[PDB]
Amino acid sequence: DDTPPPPPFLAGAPQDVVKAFFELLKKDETKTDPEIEKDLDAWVDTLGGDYKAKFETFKKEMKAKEAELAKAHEEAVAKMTPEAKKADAELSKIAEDDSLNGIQKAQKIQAIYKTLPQSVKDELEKGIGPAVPQ
Repeated sequence: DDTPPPPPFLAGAPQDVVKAFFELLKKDETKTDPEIEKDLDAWVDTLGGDYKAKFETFKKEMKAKEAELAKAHEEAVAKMTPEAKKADAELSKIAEDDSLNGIQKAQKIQAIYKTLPQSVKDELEKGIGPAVPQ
């Protein structure tokens, strides 16, 4: 089938660590490959061992899958709805550079702006829909 890795991301550690890995994994058993490996890597950054090579290769593989998906999805989205272009542009730039944060603000602004007509702006300009029907 198509499922994430069930083994330890940091394969090589003792039973004391294998319990922490499994107890963490049973909570994210229903997540994706990059979503599990992220959480595993976050605590692995405090271990310090050969698992560093698995991190370097993982970050590339994840960034590669995400960037390629985001490129294809963005290409098809360019002929679609305008809000979709904004979301997919954010997803495409972040999928090559996760260290570039703060764009989440402008992505939210655009996503709401495409669904902020003059009707809702005028009804909320006075407050919270002052005596307005369904």
